[PDB]
Amino acid sequence: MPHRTIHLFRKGLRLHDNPTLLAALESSETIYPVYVLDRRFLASAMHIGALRWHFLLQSLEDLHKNLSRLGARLLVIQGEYESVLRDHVQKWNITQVTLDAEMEPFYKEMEANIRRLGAELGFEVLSRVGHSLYDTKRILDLNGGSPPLTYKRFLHILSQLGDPEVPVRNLTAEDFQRCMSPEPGLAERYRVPVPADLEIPPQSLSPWTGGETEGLRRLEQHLTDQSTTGLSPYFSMGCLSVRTFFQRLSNIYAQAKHHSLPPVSLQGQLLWREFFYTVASATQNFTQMAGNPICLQIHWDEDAERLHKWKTAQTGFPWIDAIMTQLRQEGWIHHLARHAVACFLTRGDLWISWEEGMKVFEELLLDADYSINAGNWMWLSASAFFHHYTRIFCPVRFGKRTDPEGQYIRKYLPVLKNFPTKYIYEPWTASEEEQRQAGCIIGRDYPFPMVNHKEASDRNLQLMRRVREEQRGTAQLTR
Ligand SMILES: Cc1cc2nc3c(=O)[nH]c(=O)nc-3n(C[C@H](O)[C@H](O)[C@H](O)COP(=O)(O)OP(=O)(O)OC[C@H]3O[C@@H](n4cnc5c(N)ncnc54)[C@H](O)[C@@H]3O)c2cc1C
Ligand SMILES: [Mg+2]
Repeated sequence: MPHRTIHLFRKGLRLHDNPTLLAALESSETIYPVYVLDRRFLASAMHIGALRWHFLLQSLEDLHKNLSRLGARLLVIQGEYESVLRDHVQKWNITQVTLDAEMEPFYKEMEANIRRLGAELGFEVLSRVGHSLYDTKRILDLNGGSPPLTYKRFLHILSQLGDPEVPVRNLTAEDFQRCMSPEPGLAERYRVPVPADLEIPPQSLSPWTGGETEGLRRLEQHLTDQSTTGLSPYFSMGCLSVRTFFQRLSNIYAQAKHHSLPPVSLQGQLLWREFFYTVASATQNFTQMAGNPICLQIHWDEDAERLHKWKTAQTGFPWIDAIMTQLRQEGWIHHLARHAVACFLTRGDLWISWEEGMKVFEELLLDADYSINAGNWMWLSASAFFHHYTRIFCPVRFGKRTDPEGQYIRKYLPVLKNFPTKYIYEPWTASEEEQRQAGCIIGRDYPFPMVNHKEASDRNLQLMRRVREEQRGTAQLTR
């Protein structure tokens, strides 16, 4: 097998079900498994908070450990991807560059640029899809060329397509004997960087640890303990294959003689992911409002202070602030916690663009996912997909049903930990003497509520009603 190959990890930070890396190994005599840490590209294309960096560095360290166990290595190269490639195609006499075929426009532009560079430097470019359950083009083809815009129509198309794609085989030590992974000269240049190298606090205090190893452990541990799986960061980073997880769930359904539906329900979660991936792959301007053909055009308020309070857990609604605090401190929050804060920010209370919430979630979520994040933010703002706009989450009462003593609030907002339960969700209703007894003066130690919920939601309902009465055709696209 003739090629000398660089495999570029972008997502797909895993050795199981990695079709591109497998294709690289099967076509090559020499391989350099590379992660390019390109601060300029990342600065131009995304927003990445400290917890996300920690999770990435952990996933890269794990990939390096796992590659090393097979007699290979991970090479982390810090630089601009085009200049890195020009240098190392020369250094290593590269004839093929492989990379996962991601659907995100910034990854597609990178891929386009690498293919142009290949035509110039003399390397072929090979990419395989490892991020989706289905061949997205086949879904579009069955739907007439456009993406299904409802989950119902999506499931109808999938029922014509059949089963998802199956995972490819695991990589073996024998793969790296047939296709050698040479130790480059100056191999210290290619170490996974430590947090200090990224100007980031050295201690990761998120209960999540990145990497394929932990993703697989969690995956197997969830199937043993059985609250959701908590696997989203691993799917978003590609430490875990959705095709592998889907098939694992099919295996359980098979061993239960088709009598266990909880694995089927969980497969449905992956199908929601596929739904948004499919819409996102074929919709112009998917991650913004303007120019987005499925998105209601809503004159959201430009109020950076309102956004600032929401982002920094200073809304004065403890349920909202506790959730935003968990997001900031841990990088993951439950699906319905995301509903609560996203509705509050957008159609419910603050009337701030879903684009701004999306960007905050992008910075803070370990599982930040281009397609999922935008699709769900359009959903939670009733900009597309969701149409029950008279239903607004109550930032006080929703948590009361869930957690009447406010243990979650007391955990994430310790300033409120001594508030009697009758005030824990609305501490501004306590008398000043009760505030003094709790050791927490509202407006000083914890803010007053930034809006009157009833007034704000009343006003926003009227605005949303006008939008939907005027933009009927756009609303109907996703109904
Ligand atoms: C405003 C908002 C923003 C969101 N942003 C993201 C994001 O950036 N990344 C992300 O992975 N999820 C996002 N979600 C979806 C959802 O909240 C998370 O996928 C889920 O909380 C992850 O927890 P889990 O892995 O335990 O999920 P499980 O219930 O165990 O689901 C298994 C997997 O299915 C997928 N999935 C589950 N729910 C959804 C959904 N509603 N839409 C699409 N895929 C889904 C995820 O890959 C998840 O890991 C967002 C939801 C909202 C409302
Ligand atoms: Mg679930």
